[PDB]
Amino acid sequence: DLADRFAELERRYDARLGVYVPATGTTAAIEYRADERFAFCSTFKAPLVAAVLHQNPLTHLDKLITYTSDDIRSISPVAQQHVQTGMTIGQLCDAAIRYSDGTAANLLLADLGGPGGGTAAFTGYLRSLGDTVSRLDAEEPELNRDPPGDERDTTTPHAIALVLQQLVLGNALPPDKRALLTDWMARNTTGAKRIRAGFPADWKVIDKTGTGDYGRANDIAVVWSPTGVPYVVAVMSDRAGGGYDAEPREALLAEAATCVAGVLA
Ligand SMILES: CO/N=C(\C(=O)N[C@@H]1C(=O)N2C(C(=O)O)=C(CSc3nc(=O)c(=O)[nH]n3C)CS[C@H]12)c1csc(N)n1
Repeated sequence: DLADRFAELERRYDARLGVYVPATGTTAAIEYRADERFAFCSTFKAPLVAAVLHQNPLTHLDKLITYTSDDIRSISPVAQQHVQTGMTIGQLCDAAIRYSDGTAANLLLADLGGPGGGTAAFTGYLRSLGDTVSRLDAEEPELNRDPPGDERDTTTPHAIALVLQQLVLGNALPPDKRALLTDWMARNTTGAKRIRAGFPADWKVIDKTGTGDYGRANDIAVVWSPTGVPYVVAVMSDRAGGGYDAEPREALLAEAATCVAGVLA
């Protein structure tokens, strides 16, 4: 049925596809390799912002953090323009979500403190939401480079979709803080050609992307039908058959999204 098209898309692009849509009151759950482990990549930056907000009052957003050029390890379109001025935590939240800024994600992890530069505290945050499967061990850019089969810095479409459901649709955050997280994801600038490109234009899409080596390309989203019904969609992919230098395929994540839309309609 639907698993034959996902398995078909896997064949067309030479990839491994993981899909999960948590069931609503009227629609059942969509699952394709939903419980297989995939690599977080940049998708952790969205629930990471929720950890910082959950721990501190809104006044913490105005605290300024200064850094040096030696701290810039990865793609950081915004952090590279502020080495002399510094950035406040709120701006680091903005950069980490809407621009996938890697340095801003590393600084926010250090704000969580603790061993591993904050990775153990971040894993602790996911456990508080009920996720006992996911784990973050390294920072940018090392967390995108773990070999296949290595369970470090991994999650599942099942686990990540339910985490995002609580932050956007649930009560994981108070309403004022919940408003800040959704707005940033709503004005994200990196996902134009993935889940957004698969749904019709009159469906609202907010998302956070992820990309790494071994052809890894992820997108996590909450979408709204024209009538206003919300759905959470997790799509993850890798192409380990082509090794470290595998080229990611954004078209695979658009096709899979369209398949999901034809079922939810
Ligand atoms: C939703 O994204 N769509 C985009 C897009 O990527 N736009 C960006 C976005 O959100 N932008 C923002 C900002 O962060 O506010 C800005 C702010 S840029 C900026 N403001 C400052 O105050 C400053 O000191 N320095 N800089 C550089 C404008 S473009 C961009 C787009 C590009 S072409 C097109 N048709 N759409």
